[PDB]
Parts: sequence; structure tokens; C-alpha cells
Amino acid sequence: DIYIPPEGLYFRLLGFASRQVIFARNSPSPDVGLSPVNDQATDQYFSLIYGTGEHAGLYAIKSKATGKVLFSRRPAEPYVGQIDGDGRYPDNWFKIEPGKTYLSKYFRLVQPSTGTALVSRTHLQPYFWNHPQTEVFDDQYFTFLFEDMSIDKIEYDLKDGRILSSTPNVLATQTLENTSSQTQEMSFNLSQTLTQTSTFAYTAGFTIAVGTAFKAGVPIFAETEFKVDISVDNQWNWGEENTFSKTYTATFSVRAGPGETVKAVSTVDSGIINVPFTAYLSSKSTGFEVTTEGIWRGVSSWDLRHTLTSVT
Amino acid sequence: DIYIPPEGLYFRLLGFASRQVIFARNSPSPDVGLSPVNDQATDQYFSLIYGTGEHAGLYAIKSKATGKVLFSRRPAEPYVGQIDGDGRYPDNWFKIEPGKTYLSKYFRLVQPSTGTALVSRTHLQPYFWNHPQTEVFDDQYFTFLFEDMSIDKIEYDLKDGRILSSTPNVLATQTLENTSSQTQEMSFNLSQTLTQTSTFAYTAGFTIAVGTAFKAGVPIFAETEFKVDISVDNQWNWGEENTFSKTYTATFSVRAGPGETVKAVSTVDSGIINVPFTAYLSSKSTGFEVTTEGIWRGVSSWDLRHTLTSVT
Amino acid sequence: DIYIPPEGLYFRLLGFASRQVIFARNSPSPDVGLSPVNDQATDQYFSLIYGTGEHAGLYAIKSKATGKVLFSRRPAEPYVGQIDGDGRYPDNWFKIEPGKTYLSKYFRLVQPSTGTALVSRTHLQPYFWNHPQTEVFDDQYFTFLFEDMSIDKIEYDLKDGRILSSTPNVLATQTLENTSSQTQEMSFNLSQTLTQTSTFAYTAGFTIAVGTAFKAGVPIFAETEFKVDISVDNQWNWGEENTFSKTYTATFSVRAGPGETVKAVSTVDSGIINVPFTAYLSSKSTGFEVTTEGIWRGVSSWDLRHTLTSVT
Amino acid sequence: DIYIPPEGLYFRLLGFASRQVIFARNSPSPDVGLSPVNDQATDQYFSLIYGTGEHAGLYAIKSKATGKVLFSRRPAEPYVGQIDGDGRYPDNWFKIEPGKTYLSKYFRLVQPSTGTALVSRTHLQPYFWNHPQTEVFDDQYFTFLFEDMSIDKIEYDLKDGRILSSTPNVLATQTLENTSSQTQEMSFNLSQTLTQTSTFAYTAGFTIAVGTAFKAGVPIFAETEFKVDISVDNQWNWGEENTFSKTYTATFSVRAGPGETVKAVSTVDSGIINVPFTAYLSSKSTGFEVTTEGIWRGVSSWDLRHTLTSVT
Amino acid sequence: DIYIPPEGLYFRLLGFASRQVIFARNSPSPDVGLSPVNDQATDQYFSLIYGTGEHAGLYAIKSKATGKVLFSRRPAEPYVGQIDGDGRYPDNWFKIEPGKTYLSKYFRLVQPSTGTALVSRTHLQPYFWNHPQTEVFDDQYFTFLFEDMSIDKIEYDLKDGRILSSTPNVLATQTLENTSSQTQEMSFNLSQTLTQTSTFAYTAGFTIAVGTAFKAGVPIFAETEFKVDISVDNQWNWGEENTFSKTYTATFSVRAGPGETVKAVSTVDSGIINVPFTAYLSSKSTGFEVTTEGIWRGVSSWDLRHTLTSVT
Amino acid sequence: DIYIPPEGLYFRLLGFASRQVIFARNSPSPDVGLSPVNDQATDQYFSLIYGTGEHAGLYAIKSKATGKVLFSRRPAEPYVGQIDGDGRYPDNWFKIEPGKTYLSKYFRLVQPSTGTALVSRTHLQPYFWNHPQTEVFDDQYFTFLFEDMSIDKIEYDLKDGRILSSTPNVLATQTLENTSSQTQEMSFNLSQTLTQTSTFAYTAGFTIAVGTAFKAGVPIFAETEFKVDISVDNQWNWGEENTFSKTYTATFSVRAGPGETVKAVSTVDSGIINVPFTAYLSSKSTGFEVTTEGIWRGVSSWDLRHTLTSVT
Ligand SMILES: CC(=O)N[C@@H]1[C@@H](O)[C@H](O[C@@H]2O[C@H](CO)[C@H](O)[C@H](O)[C@H]2O)[C@@H](CO)O[C@@H]1O
Ligand SMILES: CC(=O)N[C@@H]1[C@@H](O)[C@H](O[C@@H]2O[C@H](CO)[C@H](O)[C@H](O)[C@H]2O)[C@@H](CO)O[C@@H]1O
Ligand SMILES: CC(=O)N[C@@H]1[C@@H](O)[C@H](O[C@@H]2O[C@H](CO)[C@H](O)[C@H](O)[C@H]2O)[C@@H](CO)O[C@@H]1O
Ligand SMILES: CC(=O)N[C@@H]1[C@@H](O)[C@H](O[C@@H]2O[C@H](CO)[C@H](O)[C@H](O)[C@H]2O)[C@@H](CO)O[C@@H]1O
Ligand SMILES: CC(=O)N[C@@H]1[C@@H](O)[C@H](O[C@@H]2O[C@H](CO)[C@H](O)[C@H](O)[C@H]2O)[C@@H](CO)O[C@@H]1O
Ligand SMILES: CC(=O)N[C@@H]1[C@@H](O)[C@H](O[C@@H]2O[C@H](CO)[C@H](O)[C@H](O)[C@H]2O)[C@@H](CO)O[C@@H]1O
Repeated sequence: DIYIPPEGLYFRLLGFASRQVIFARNSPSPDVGLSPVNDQATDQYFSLIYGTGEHAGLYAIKSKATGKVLFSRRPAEPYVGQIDGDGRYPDNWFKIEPGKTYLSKYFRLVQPSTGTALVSRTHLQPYFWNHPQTEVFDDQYFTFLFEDMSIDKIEYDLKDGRILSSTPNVLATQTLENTSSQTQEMSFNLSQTLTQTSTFAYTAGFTIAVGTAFKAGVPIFAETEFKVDISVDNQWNWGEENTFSKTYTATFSVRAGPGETVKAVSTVDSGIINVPFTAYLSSKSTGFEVTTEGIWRGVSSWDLRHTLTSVT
Repeated sequence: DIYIPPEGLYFRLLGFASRQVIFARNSPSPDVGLSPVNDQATDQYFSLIYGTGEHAGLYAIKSKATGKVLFSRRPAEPYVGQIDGDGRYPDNWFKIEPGKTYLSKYFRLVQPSTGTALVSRTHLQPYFWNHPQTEVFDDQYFTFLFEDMSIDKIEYDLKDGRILSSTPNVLATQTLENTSSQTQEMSFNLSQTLTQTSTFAYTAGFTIAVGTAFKAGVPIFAETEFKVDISVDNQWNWGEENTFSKTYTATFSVRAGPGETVKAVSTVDSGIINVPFTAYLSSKSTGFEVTTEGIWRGVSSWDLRHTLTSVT
Repeated sequence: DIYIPPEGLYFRLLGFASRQVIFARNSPSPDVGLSPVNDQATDQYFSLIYGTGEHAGLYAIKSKATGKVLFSRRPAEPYVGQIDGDGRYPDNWFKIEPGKTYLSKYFRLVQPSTGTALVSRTHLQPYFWNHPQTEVFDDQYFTFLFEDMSIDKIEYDLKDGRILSSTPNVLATQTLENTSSQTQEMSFNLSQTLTQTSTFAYTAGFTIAVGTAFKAGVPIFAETEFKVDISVDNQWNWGEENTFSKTYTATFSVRAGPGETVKAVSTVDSGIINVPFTAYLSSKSTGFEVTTEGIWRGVSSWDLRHTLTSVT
Repeated sequence: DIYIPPEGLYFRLLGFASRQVIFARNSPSPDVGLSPVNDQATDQYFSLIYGTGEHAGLYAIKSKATGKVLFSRRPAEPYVGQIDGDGRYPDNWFKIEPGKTYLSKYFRLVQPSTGTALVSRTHLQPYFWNHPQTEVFDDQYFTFLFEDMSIDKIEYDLKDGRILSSTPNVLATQTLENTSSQTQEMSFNLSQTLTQTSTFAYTAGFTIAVGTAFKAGVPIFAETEFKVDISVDNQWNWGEENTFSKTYTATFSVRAGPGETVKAVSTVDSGIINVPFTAYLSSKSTGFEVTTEGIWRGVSSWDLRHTLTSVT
Repeated sequence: DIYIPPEGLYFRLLGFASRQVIFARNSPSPDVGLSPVNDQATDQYFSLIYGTGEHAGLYAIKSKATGKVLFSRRPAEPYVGQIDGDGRYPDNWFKIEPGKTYLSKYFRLVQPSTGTALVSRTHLQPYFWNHPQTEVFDDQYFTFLFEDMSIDKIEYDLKDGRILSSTPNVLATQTLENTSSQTQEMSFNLSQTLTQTSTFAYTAGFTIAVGTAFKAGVPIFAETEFKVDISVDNQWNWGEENTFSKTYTATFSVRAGPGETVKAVSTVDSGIINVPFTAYLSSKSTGFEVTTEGIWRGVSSWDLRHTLTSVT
Repeated sequence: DIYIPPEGLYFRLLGFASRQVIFARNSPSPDVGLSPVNDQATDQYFSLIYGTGEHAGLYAIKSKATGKVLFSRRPAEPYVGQIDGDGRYPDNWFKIEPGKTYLSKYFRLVQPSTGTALVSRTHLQPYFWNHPQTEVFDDQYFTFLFEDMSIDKIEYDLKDGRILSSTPNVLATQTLENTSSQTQEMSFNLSQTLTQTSTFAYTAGFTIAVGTAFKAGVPIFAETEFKVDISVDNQWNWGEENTFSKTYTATFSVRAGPGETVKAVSTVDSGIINVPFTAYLSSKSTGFEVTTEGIWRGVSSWDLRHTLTSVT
């Protein structure tokens, strides 16, 4: 089931074919049409009005710049445009039909009452028009290019963390710090770095744009639970694999035997790990709130061990 | 080696540049040209005629709507079009030259005899034309947009299943169901759910369109073999990672000692797993059959354990 | 931080919108403009001249075919074009502004002194023009389509290899080669094949084009170190997952007891593994050198074991 | 260091050679001499009077029947006998000289002041006499044949228990209680017996006679501590290995899956184990108290496990 | 409960004090008395006649040489001797009273009807006499010195074998048999000897004399069961620890890789083990049969492993 | 095969029955006879003269005090005694016939030429006599009561050490030495004592008297070999189980993390262990040398581990 925004969220209607966005303004000359994306052109933003009654399950597309609603009809010219009255006419209601395969994140905006589908193309004129809904062409598909949203918070569902793999990794094996006997001091210093992995994968809810940059603590396995490592301050990219460093540092000393050659082996458990999470976002322009569910996954390490053993 | 369809399979010739498909009809006015995809326009489908003799290794592109074959020549006008006689003229044979990098799933359709390459563009006219084969431009590349195929069957090669990782995961650890002694009944109920993973990756054979929706049992590791779990009835998307739930349920009771505090620990082995498979497909319009080889991979769980231990 | 080429490396400036490359020649008629990629058109290659002084942090875009530099101004017509003097005029310096989200691998070429941004479109004329830098449109973004580079060498940083997972896999379990007693010979032959995995992932440095084909040994885990398996001679594709076969073959015989039924179990450790690496490349036309850092990852196997045990 | 009884404990003086006990009575005719043991003849019991002053480290041997003390002199006849005054004369003090090898649990009773040693023989007359202390003969050795003591209590030092060995032992392996699916009940009954071991070994303190019969709980390993199993009510023999039965009984049922063949494997950890202990004894005739330290050792079992696993 | 022989088994009555055996003959002069053991003197053998009726629980001691029965009375002289009629007189019945501690394997032969106990001493005359049963002296104790019995068979209860400990022991670790590559032959020879242990401990039934020499196979652990190793042909001594050698020999060759340094590690599991058993014996003079239950225990080894691994 | 001393070793001939030793002197009156042991009476020591020629396999018993040899004949009186000429007469040669069962460490001294066996008794006169060799009585058995020997050295065959059992034992588990973060010092002190075991068991060679006290280092398992722990300075008793203390002491400190609660777990491997050995002894009076082979066995511990782990 594709994600359809609620009434207070704004978006751009990007065409698969034209690779351009629909615009609706009060001037210049042409009131509605297509244009290359310009994140600041209020012109290019719309929100939806959820149909009710006999329109339940349908939607009206409202211009943020004009407040007017889009329409699509086949008899009267022009076949498409704007109009007042938030869905006053049957011409303002559309059915959202998700595509398949390469068009799975796209959809047709079909207006039932007239059996017409919106068109967004650059090869034929008018670029923004409609077509008899029964003959499906690729240039009738649209995808949501949502407004800039800010990631306010990431909350992991730690109780459900899970370890997918685990192999011990010896950080500092070599350790032949010795003497003959009755010394008094032998200190060890551990400083090893492992390149870790991080990926925040979409599961459900609001469709955060792939690549969106943000910061958050990342999961860590303690000994019997998962915890959030707030130290990691790297910049992540939504839905993409990121890498970050994890350095293990430790200082310990050993010496109090009849005569030994102290040995220290620092070891950690490394492997793949994933944890569910919810992200809270809000509109930068409005503050409108939404959530997104996801699964975080990455190569990590845990259970740092220091084993001391004497030799003679 | 790119996948070239056999003689009975239909497809659309999508251009890298124009992002449009070639069409060949008997009318209206222009007989051949470019058009946005329309899965129902017979107009846009072609199949290949495998060259033989001195043409072995070359192909003729036959219109499904017209039966006519495409041609490409540089002296006589028009330089491209249709013509009867399934490869009667040397102008009907083409060499398929796979591209590299971003064009690896695309190819040029070069007609040797004339040293000309087909062209599919929208920036210059004619949109469907040809060019002296020696000067390679991006708008000379095409990719196969195969006909809608149905996935009739998935057959796993279970003998070759393989476990990539494995870590024990305790589903229900806590279990302090007690009394002092000589009770008579202490029953346990286990109900834990794990989010699993599923991906059907292409290996060879017919190139199933990424995203194609279908249903099939998914692999499972028994104790010494792999088996197909037919219960999982989720809808998969070819070549993409899907998730699904696996719930473990169990009821067992323990009590017959001198005086105990029965403890139950339910545990499973979880980790990554993959298994080879063959998919059998057939043309929805013709029933023409083909196969696709692939490797299925996913996070799974297995070997559910229930350990009972008394305490006093 | 996006990768900006040094002064001696050539590239094409591909537009996000137009999906076309900028060209600068001495003739025919129009000197600069847009064109579909043609890897042999010297016309389409440029290199950068690193600004210094008050221009430090800015760049001039030099035509490889003409030696002339690009410019962008808003008063005098034409607003864009070529000109001698490697950055003689303030009009030749540009600021490279990386985009975000879907435009993260793209950037604007803004000329500060005039507050103008280059434009690359096919929907409006002139196709190659500029726009008041303050109004950002999608057709103002460009990405680097670097010159054909050759991968001369792959050097792994073996000391940092790491095992992400590990599960024992018994290749040949069944082995009931017997007799009663005092025989004299019982030989075993092992021949098992496992499909392995290989991926060379970009980490930093020169951005090798995804898909680039090349050959190199692949990492292998010995017993206490990682080593390069030079036998694997498959063709890899940069930044993509490849598969390859690994066959284990072995012949051993056992017999010298009071009366036994020799059993042989061949086993290997399989799991995921990754190792850092540096790739050395050079321009095919110039020999200009660069490097790329990356992490190699794949499903592998190691520690082949043969265990013999008698039965009676 | 041999165990010398305190002043209130009674004993018999058994001779190595004569294999007979010393007696001291008021009548019949001969007042002191040798006799076969008769546990009821008060005649044969003596206790010691710890010398003090210049006699510190020496002892007087007091008759329980007569109260008189033994003496040994070489000039005046008879050379040995009884006499009043609890050590009034220098002739009443003896030095206890432990033997070696086969005489390690025996000792000479040498009277320094006169350089004479007591004699207990049956081959020459007088049977009970003395000899010039400088010429050591075997018939000058004695051992303590203590009075009947009762073992009132055994207290183990559980904190110091120790596991010497441990191997898992599967009690009930076979378990193929099945059906096809959706049954509802499958109960299991475990009843297995293991022959255990028990030995109470002397360490220090009062020398309990080997073989002495008594009853006490025996050590058991819980999961993280040792505990006393009070159920075992077998009769032990001090300082000797005893065996006893341990039966494990358990009843548990399992069934609540999509279709399984429930399997149950009952397992225990068996091995050698030992624990220190103190025994409290008291004179049956007097109630005089003493203690004995010892180490208990035996083959035991612990950590009974029940593992349930489904099959299909 | 002490072991009392059935009616057909012969024995000598050895006295604790006298350390001599009772004899009953028809001549010379003294008919009954004491004598140093002489295994061939029929004179010294007796068997028992189980009392019945009011004598149930009592026994008559019958001379094997004379057929006459022993008697004990206090009025008429002599107080002890022989007499016809297998228990005709009340004087022929005795109660067997086991001693404690050092006398636990000894017993008094008390004749109730007269309140008299048999006496066996060498310090007073008559050496063989009796005493008022109420005054217990050490020289009233006897032990059974059974007739020479032959151990016809040892049958182990293998199903109940048990492993008390287990630690892996590498027989032949070192193994660096190599070459560079493509050799063709590398054979290994294993010959290691371990000193094993063997003890047949009495549990119940006939009391086989400690030290009795005999031969039998000894237990061995296969892989899932215990088996009898019939190869071990050492001479055992009943109830005593014996040692014996176990040599592991094996010849195996390995070579068929791209280039290796074959390594072989031969390993075994060693530890303590015990198994119950029954011994079948019979009188050498009569063939009278009996059985003895026991537990066999010893340090053993099992599960010989040969692991081959290549190096480069 | 019983141990027969070589020609230069002295011993006493102790009788089973008489429990007395044979003596041969030049005066007083009776030249040969029996006597209670007196370790200083040269009178009681003899050595053997190995027969050769037709006497090979027989021995003469030579008096150390007199140099004369023992004899045994049945016609001429006295039947036994001394005589010059180290075996001059056939009467001086004896066959040593080991007994069985309770007489396995005893033997008859039979003089073939006359068919007579030596006798050692106290119940009949003469106490030291002989008897017609064909009628075997218990008082014809003798055992060797060797001269006082000194244990000069114990040499273990470390290469053959063997671990019979092994279970980890945590000495100091509890360890919650903490703070919040950035402290700087946290030191640990380990001091735990384990009661160990020691037994030197006879295997072959000279029969060292049971109980003989001596001192020697005891075996210890390092990590890959056995070594002698020379610290243990306890007094051992040949052929008997001894106990001794082993204390593990260690001081180590840990602290250098972002914020932790350092935990330390000290652990050791404990279990049963045995090692072969040879003992070198020599006569205290002569210095005559001999050796004894044996197996040392005991409960020990090894591989002390210190594991440090942080908590938060
Ligand atoms: C002004 C008007 O109504 N024009 C229409 C054309 O747009 C229409 O062309 C097609 O429209 C579809 C839209 O999905 C595709 O863009 C297709 O490529 C076009 O051919 C034609 C009928 O086909 O009718 C009028 O001319
Ligand atoms: C009608 C005709 O023959 N026209 C051709 C042009 O198409 C041709 O233009 C180029 O064609 C290639 C095809 O690969 C690219 O589209 C390129 O961008 C075009 O410039 C020119 C020669 O270049 O010749 C005629 O005009
Ligand atoms: C010749 C000239 O200066 N023309 C310009 C137009 O290009 C310009 O149009 C826009 O340009 C931007 C470039 O980022 C986009 O392509 C946008 O879609 C166009 O509308 C207009 C002003 O908008 O001004 C002149 O006509
Ligand atoms: C009455 C008296 O004084 N008699 C002694 C003997 O007892 C003594 O004999 C020895 O005594 C020792 C005691 O340790 C042993 O029993 C030894 O076998 C005896 O020979 C002799 C001197 O030896 O003197 C008196 O006769
Ligand atoms: C001929 C006769 O009846 N003599 C008895 C003695 O034997 C008896 O002596 C004791 O017998 C017991 C037997 O258990 C012990 O051997 C003890 O040492 C002896 O003293 C005495 C009474 O005591 O009576 C007669 O003399
Ligand atoms: C002086 C002499 O020759 N006396 C012998 C007795 O010793 C002998 O007695 C037996 O000797 C054996 C020795 O093994 C046992 O001690 C047995 O108990 C005695 O009976 C008898 C014959 O038996 O002959 C002479 O008297």
C-alpha cells in the first residue's frame, strides 16, 4: 500500500515522463502547467483534501499558492486547470492508481466522473493535459516529491534488537610485556579502531527522501541488552549505508606473581546487528508532524575482553 | 553476456535517451516512430528472427502488429522503416552491441551491411532514425522492455542451501513458574515473533523485471536439510528485499519432582541464509515458456529449543 | 565532501535535467552548447584550473578541444560561451555547489562575481544558458562524467581484514568407505564447489564509474591472516555484487588398523568477510594517475578440514 | 604429627607385636598385664595426664578402673606396674615416640628418667615388661585403640566445594513420541538411576576408627553452589568408599505446534566432586567432645536438563 | 549384610587372634583343633547346613573330612568337638554375629542354646575352645577363608557404562610433512602408547579373594556405546589396580591440492570410566557355582581422530 | 614377577606366621633363630648370592653379621643353620616361590636338593626349622623387609604427562570494583587457596617401603607441557595420598575508558593429572644404588586466567 499524505502535508507532483512538476499560480499568463523543480516556488506545492461521502476514497489536489483545486474534464475546454470551491465540482476528485514494476513508486491521477487521466509530458503539447483514462500511457504517472521535512528524533525499539552474526575478533593479540620476576609494574595500553556500518532502512510510514542528512545515536549491544551509543556523531544519509569509526582504548597493569611474563589479549565480538526504530519528523514550513518506521542495521562490535595470563 | 530473447518472446525497444519505445503500425500516417510506453499497444511489440547462414549471429526485428521487419540504410530515403519478407533484404539484419558502465543493460542495434546504427531521440528530428555507425552517440542505445510474463513456479535447489551466519537467540528467557513442591501442573506458552528477510536475486536466464509481484514458499533450515516453508504467504517483489513475520508458538508443561521451581528457556538459531532456485515463467499472451536462475537470500531462524531446569 | 578532480583529469559536464553534456568547439556555427554523450568527441571534455589568490576555492572550466575557458555573465550577450586567457576575466571563475537528496552527486556551477548559475536544459532555449543564481531550478545541476580510466592495480590492506560471520559447512559428510580388516588401501576424493561473493565498494578518492569491468585477485582467509587468491580470474564490475565459484579438491587415503571402516568428513568455515583496499588508476589518454580507497566484501570459505575416524 | 588424646578421652594401648591390650586392675592376682580386647572390660581403658613443669611434653598413663598410674623402672622389681599419686614419681612420665613406615600409626612409650621403654609381647615373659630404651625392638610399639565414639554431626564447608571432573551424561536420549499434527497431548516420564559414590576421608583431628558406621546427608552441586542432599539415607563407613543410588524422575508434556514430532532429551552432568567437612563426636560413656576434619569425595551428577525439539 | 555361603561351598574358619584355621579329623590323637593354613588339608574345610524350623537362621558347621558337625556346650567336657547327626543335637547350631570396625569381615560363632561362643587363640589353652557368650573377647572372631574358586566368566553390563571424565589428548601433534606443490604422495604413520588402568571392584555376591589372578577383556567406549576390548590379554588381580598398554597405530596419506604443506593431528579422548559386571565362578574341587557383582573402573581413551589441514 | 634384590642389597627375612625375622650370629648359645625386628641388629640382615652353573636361578642366603650361609637338610641334625663356604654345599641353595592372594608379597624358601622348605613360626618348636617341601603350610612364607634406603632423587618423565580430567574453576568471581567515569585507578588483589593432591605409586623396580618419608618437587601443567613445581616443600609418604596447599596470588589494575565499572574474574583449570617417574635410591649403610619406576598422580590446577570487562 503506497503512502498517501494526510491533509496537512505539502508536496510536488513529479511526472515520470516529463520529469517535471505541476504548477498552479494566479499569474503570469498560463495559470497551470509544468516546471523544473524549484524548492522555493510555492507555485509547485499542493496538499490533498480527503473526499468524504460518495467521494470517500478519492482526493482533491489543492494549490498551496492559490488555494484553488485541480480539475480534469473531457468535454469543456480547457480540459485541465484550477477552480475555487474545495471540491465543489465532481471534476475535482481523483483516484490514485499505483503503478507496477518501474512505476511502483508512481501513480495515475484518474478523475472517474469523466474517465480522464492527468498527463505530464514534454514531447507533446499541452505538456500538462489529460487523456481518456482507458488508454494508459507512461506520461500519465506521477510520484510524490514531498516538502522538506526535518528529522526531529530517532527512537529505537531496543527490546527487539537482534544479533544476526557474531565472530570473536582479537584487537590486540601480541602482548609479550615481561621481565624475570618480582618486578612491580607492567602496564598495557589498548587502542584499536574498527570501521563500523550504519543503515536506516524504511519500513513503513512517511517516505523520507533517500539521502536526507541527519544525526542520531546508533545502536550498541551491551551484554544482555541493546543501548544507544550517543558518542557516534557522524552524519547519516537516510536509506543508505554509512561507515564510521569505533576506537577501543584501555589501560591496565598486571604484576604480583612468583616470576612471570604477563600476556594480555584484548578481544571483541563483531558481527551484523539490526534494531527497529521510529523517526519523528515535522514540516519545516508548518511543523506538521508525521512518523516513519524503520529497521537499523550495521556491522558492530561488543563485549570487549582483556585476558591476562602469566608465562615462565 | 547479455540476455537476448529467443524467437517467440515479445518485447519493446526502449531508448536510453528518448526514454521512449519504437512503434510500427499500418496506420495512421507515420508507419514507424517513437511513443511513450502503452502496454496494450500491440504497436509497440517486436520479436526477433535469428539470422542463419551468413547472417548467423545477427537478428531481424519483426513488428508484432504488422509482421513487417525493420530496416536501416543510408543511401535511400527514408533511412528507416518497415518492410515485408522476414529478412529478405540485407537491410533487415542487425548486430546487438552491449554498452558498458551506465549503458551495460543497453545496446546498439547496428546494421553492418550499411554501417548504420538505429537512433532513438527526442531532441532532434527524425526522432527514430539512424546514424553512421562509426560515430557513437548515447541516443543509439536500447534496452529490452519485455512483455508481461507470469511467474508460474519457483523451485529451490535445496541440496545446495547454505548457512552464512548463525547466532543463538533466546526468544523467551524469563520463566519463573513455580511453587514449593508436589504441585502437579505448570504449563508454559511461547509466542514470539521475529521479522525475517527475503530476496530473490537474479543469477542468469530470463531477465524478470525488477519489482514483479508474486507468491511462493520461502526456504527454511530443518535440522540437517533445507525445506520450503509453504505457510509464508507474503507478496514478494522480484530482486528486492522484503520482510515477513515468523511467529513461534508452543505449549508445554512440566512437574513431577521432589520439590522444584520449573524454568523454561525457548531458544532459536538465527542468521543469514541463501539457496539457489529456478523460476518458470510463461507469456501471458502466448504462454511462451522460459526460465530464470537465481539465488534466494534472507535472515531466518531455525532449531527451536525448549530447555527445562528445576531450582530449589 | 564531493570529489573534485585535480587539474590534469578530464571530464564531461552532464546535466541532471537535459541529461546532456556541454560542448565547446571552434566550429561549426554554434561554438558552445549541449550534446548527447559521444566518448570520442574531444569536444565534450573539460578539465579544471584551480583558482588561486582571491579566486582560491573557485575554478575555471577549460575546453580540451579549444583550450578556451567557459564564462557566465548577465549583462552582456551572449550570457555564456568560451574565451581565451585561462581565467583572465572574473567571468571565468565558478563555485561548485553540491546538491542534496536526489541531487547529492550533482552540483551547481555558480559564477559569484555575477550572481549567475549555469543552465543545462532541453525544454527551453537556449539549452545551455545561465540564470540569476538566487532562483534555484533543477536544470542548473551538473554531475561529473569522468574520462575513461584504467584500473592498473588493486592493493589490499590485508592486516585489517575482518571476519563478519562464520559457520562451519560440511562439504562431504557422507563417507562410508570400508571393508572388514587388514585391507591396505582406502582412498578418498573431495570435489565440492561453493558459490562465493565479491563486491568492491567505494570509500573515498577518485569516483570510479559504477560497473567498470576489471580483473584482480580477491581476498582469502588463511588461518591467521588474510591473503590474496590470485587464482580467481573472474571479471568484476566496480561497486556491484559478483559471484564466482570456489572448488575444493583433495585426495587422501587411510588404512592401517586392527579392523576398521574409515570415515572422512571434509569441512570448511564459511561466512561474510571484508578487507580495505586502494585502487590505482590512470588516464587512458594521458596516463594521469589517481587512487580510490574502498572496502571489499564477500561470502567466502576457509580452513578446509579432513577428519578421519574408524568404526567397527 | 600423630594425634595424642586430650585428658578426658579414654583408650586401649594395643601392642604391635602382641596384638594385645594392656590391663590394670585391683584383682585377681596379677594387677597389670596383657589381654585380648574386650570392649567392656573397664580394665583395659586408660587416659592421659598431661605433664607440666619439667614434665611438659610427657604423659602419665592412668588406669580408668584403678585410677592408678603406670610406671617403668629398671632397678627395682617389678620393672612395671601401677601406683597411686597421679604422676607423683618420675617413674610415671613417658615420652611418646611415633614409629615410621609400617609403624607410623604406632609409638614407643619411653620413660626418660630411667631410659626404659614399655614392652608388649607374647613370645617371651613377662608379656608386659620394659627394655633398655636404647635397644629398639618391634614389640615396644603401641597404637591407640580409642573408646567407642559417636558421630553426632557432619558439617560440610560448602563454600569450598570443588568439581574435579564433568562430562555430560544423557539419561534418556531416545524420545520419539509423535503424531502428525494438531494433537493436544504428549507427556514424557523420566526415571533413570545412577550409582553414585561416597567417601569421608580423614584429614586431621580425632582419628575416627576406619569402618565406623553412621548416617549423614551427602554433598550435591546445585547450579552455582554446593548443597547437602538430605534424602540419601544410606549407611556410610568412615574412610571407606560406599555406593548409593540416585534416581532422576520427571514428568513433562509438550504439544502446541503446526504439526510436530516432539522429542525429549534428558541430560545430566556427572563427574567427581569433593567438599571439606568437620565431624563432631562425643564419648558414649562420658560425652567428652572432639572434632575431626575431613574431605568428602564422590562420583555425583547435577544440572538435570530437559530439551524439547519438534520434527516434521 | 555379610556374605554367608550356601550349603555346597567349602571354606576354612580363620581366627582373628590365632590367625589359624580350625581342623576336624578322625586321627591322630586330638580330633579337633587349630592349624596354620594348608590348602590341601581336607582337614581344614567345612561347609554349612542351613537350619530350618526353630533353627531357621542358624547353622551347623560340617567337617568335609569327617562329615561330622561341630558343637559347643558349657557343662559337659570337652566343651567343643565333633559329632555325628547333621545337627541332631541343639549343640550343633550356631548364630553368625558380624563384628564392627576392624572386625567387620569377621564374626562370632555363638551357640544360643548354651550361651557359649567359639574361641580361637594361641596364647591360652585349649587353643580351640569356647567362652560364656556374654563376655566378648577378640579371640572369638572368625572370618571365611573360602576354597579356591575359578573365575569362569566376566560379563559386563555395557548398557550402563558411564564416562566419569574426558579431556582431549593429542597423541601426535607435530606433523609438518610437506613440499611445495603438485607432489603426489605424503604418508603418515601413527604409533603412540598410553598407559591405561584397570580395577574390578567388589559390589555384592560371592567374596572373591583379593588378588586372585585371572584374564578377561576390558571395557572400551566406542562412539555411542561401550564394548569389550578382547585384545587386552593382561593378567588382572581381583580388587586391585592394574595398568596395561594401549597403542594406537594408523597409516594415512594426503596430497591432491594446488600447493600445500599437509598437516596431521592425531587426537584421542582420555578420561576415567566405569562399567558394572557379573563374574561367574565355580569350585575347582566340586564345580559348585556362584556369582559376584562388581564395578569395573579405569583410565581409558577413545574416539581416535585424524585431522588433515593444508598450509601455504 | 616379584622383586629379588641384587647381590649387594641387604634385607631381613620376615615370616608371615611368626611375624618375626631370621637371625644368624656367632653367639650367644643359639646361632640362628627368630627375633622381633631391631633395625640395628646386624644379626638380622642377609643378602643373596646369585647361583650360577647348575644353580642358576637359585640363591644362597648370606648372613651379614657372620658371612656364613644358611642351609636346609632333612637327614642330618640340626635341619637348619649356618655354614662357611658361600654355597659350598648343595644345602645352601634355595628356590624362591612367590605365594598368591594374601601371600602374593611373600614366598617360600625351598631347598630343592633336599625337598625341604624353611619354616618360621612361634606356635611350635623349633621356631626356625624346615618341613618336607611337598606339604605347604602358611608358616613357610617369607617377605623381604629391606634395609633402610634413602631417596636421593625423583626424576619425572614430563614428556609423558597426561591430563585425566579438567573443569574450569573460578577462584575469584565477584569483582564489582567501580566508579562512574574518568577515575584513574582500580587495582585488584587475588589470593585463593586450593587443596591439591599427591601420590607416588609403585610401578616397577625396587620396592620402596610404603610410608617412607621424603621430599621432592611435584608435577605441574604449564600450557603445553608439564613442569616440576619446586616450591611445594611438603613431606610425602611413598605410596600414600598426601594433600598440600596451592595459593594463587595476583595484583592487577584497570582503568582508562569513557566510563566503566571494571570487573575481574580469576579462573583456573582444575582436574586429575598423572606423570611417570624414576626414583634413585641408595643404601644408607653401603651406598648401594637401585631405582624404582612409578606413576605420580594428583588433583591439580593450571592456566590461571584474569578476564577484565567493563560495565555501564
Ligand atoms: C489537445 C489534445 O487533446 N491533444 C490530444 C493528444 O494529446 C493525444 O496524444 C496523446 O496523449 C497521450 C497522453 O497519455 C500520450 O502523450 C501520447 O503519446 C499522445 O499520442 C491525441 C490522441 O492520441 O489526441 C489529441 O491530439
Ligand atoms: C535527417 C538526418 O539525416 N539528420 C542528420 C542528423 O540526425 C545528424 O545529427 C545527429 O545524430 C546523432 C544520432 O546518433 C545524435 O542525435 C546527434 O546529437 C545529432 O547531432 C547530423 C550529423 O550530425 O546529420 C543530419 O542532419
Ligand atoms: C534568453 C533568456 O535569458 N531566457 C530566460 C529564460 O531562460 C528564463 O527561464 C527559466 O530558466 C530557468 C533556468 O534555471 C528554468 O529553465 C526555468 O524553467 C525557465 O522558466 C526566464 C525567466 O524565468 O527569463 C528569460 O526568458
Ligand atoms: C625379666 C627380664 O628382664 N627379661 C629380659 C628379657 O625380656 C630380654 O629379652 C628381650 O626383650 C626385648 C624387649 O624389647 C624383645 O622382646 C627381645 O625379643 C628379647 O630378647 C633379655 C635381654 O635381651 O633380658 C632379660 O632376660
Ligand atoms: C579350660 C577353660 O575353660 N579355660 C577357661 C579360660 O579359657 C578362660 O580364659 C579366657 O578365655 C577368653 C576366650 O574368649 C579369652 O581367651 C581370655 O583372654 C581368657 O582369659 C577363663 C575365664 O576367663 O576360664 C577358664 O580358665
Ligand atoms: C623337630 C621337628 O622336626 N618337628 C616336626 C614338626 O615341626 C612338624 O610340625 C609341623 O610343621 C609345619 C611346618 O610347615 C607346621 O608348623 C605345622 O603346623 C606343624 O604341625 C611335625 C609333622 O607335622 O613333625 C615334627 O614333629
